[PDB]
Amino acid sequence: MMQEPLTKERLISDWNSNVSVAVARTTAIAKSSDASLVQFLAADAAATTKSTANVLKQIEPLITQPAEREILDKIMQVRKTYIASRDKVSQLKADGMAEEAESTLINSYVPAAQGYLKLLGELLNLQRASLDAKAAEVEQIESS
Amino acid sequence: MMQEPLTKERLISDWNSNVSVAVARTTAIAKSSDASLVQFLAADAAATTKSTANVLKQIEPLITQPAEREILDKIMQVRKTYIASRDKVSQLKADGMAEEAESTLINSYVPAAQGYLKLLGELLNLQRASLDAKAAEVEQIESS
Amino acid sequence: MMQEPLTKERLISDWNSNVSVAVARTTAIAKSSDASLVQFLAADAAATTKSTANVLKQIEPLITQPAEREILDKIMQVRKTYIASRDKVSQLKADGMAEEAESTLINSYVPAAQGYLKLLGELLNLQRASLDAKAAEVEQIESS
Repeated sequence: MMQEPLTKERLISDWNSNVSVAVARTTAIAKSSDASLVQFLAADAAATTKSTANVLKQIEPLITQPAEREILDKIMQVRKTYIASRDKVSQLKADGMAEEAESTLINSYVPAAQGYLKLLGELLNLQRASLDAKAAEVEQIESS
Repeated sequence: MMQEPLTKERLISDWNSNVSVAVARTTAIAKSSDASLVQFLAADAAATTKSTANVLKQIEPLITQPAEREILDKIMQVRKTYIASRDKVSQLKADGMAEEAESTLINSYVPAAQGYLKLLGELLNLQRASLDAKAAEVEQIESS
Repeated sequence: MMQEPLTKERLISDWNSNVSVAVARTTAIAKSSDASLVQFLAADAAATTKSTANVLKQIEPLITQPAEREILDKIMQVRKTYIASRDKVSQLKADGMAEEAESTLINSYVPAAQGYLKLLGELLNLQRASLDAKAAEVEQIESS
């Protein structure tokens, strides 16, 4: 049928929403004074990264047109920065350096995540225009 | 094969279980004294609502018989009440009014969630009877 | 195609990662001094157990060769021990006996979970060797 544009929109939408939960999770890792919860949240981030990477493996072959591939390569670049700083706040907090963890959260993590979110937004909007275009086509074929 | 009654039972069962986690999550949002965790939990509820709404989009077209459609429309009505009060405790807590957040949790949220859970239970039990009926049929066809 | 060895590796990998998040979750249940969060975490474990059991239902029929079935029966045995002690720390903590909850965490839970993780590791590595073997075969057929 026409389930690939649908799947792309669904996956990218979930990706956009998960990043926004992760931003608050990272904030709790930096600011929370409950050590065993910080450990649990860091473990959960360690698993979410795997589920995300699997997702990226899934959508990679589905994004072929120029603008979407430009945005996706841009997200792949910024995501390394994002992970690097997120893991730095996590490692800093686990090592008893909370003031520097919070500092890295404000000076590096939030800007990198903000760029990440902007690129996910642009990707989502582009994919919506693409989805409506594909729909108008599939209807122009099922009709005639 | 006969995977639609199976999928309906699986999805409704997960829905019933997720609501029960959400009830404890909302309780933590009202009662916890860890602000950054409250922020993380509220963000997580914001994403779970999306995943749930997608689910409802999925099962909607699968529920066609009378009793199940009556129960499902009843759940759709009570779910607005549920979300409204859950978001109210969340907004009250984020705005520094914790006593009123806890009060809304006891006076509005728990009753609305209780109704929600009862309707999910009735839906699940009905779907189990339906699943065994469909199974007896599919076996009556694969046999003969 | 050849998506069953792929699915087995994906599911077992996720299983291995989820157990590692659960170990930190159980630790937070024993050590955290935030009662409403402990309640939320226990509810979340109650749902994760269901999602896991569904998974085991899924892979059961997919594991047929001798070594993998030996490892899987071993995991099924150790998982009862694991759940029993995890639920014991959870029930002990909910009942106001935190010192004994932490004690059960060190003396029973961590050893049982460690055995669990070792068996998941052996299963994963075996499934990777199996996946590459199946790949070499499928290529030996698509070629010729």
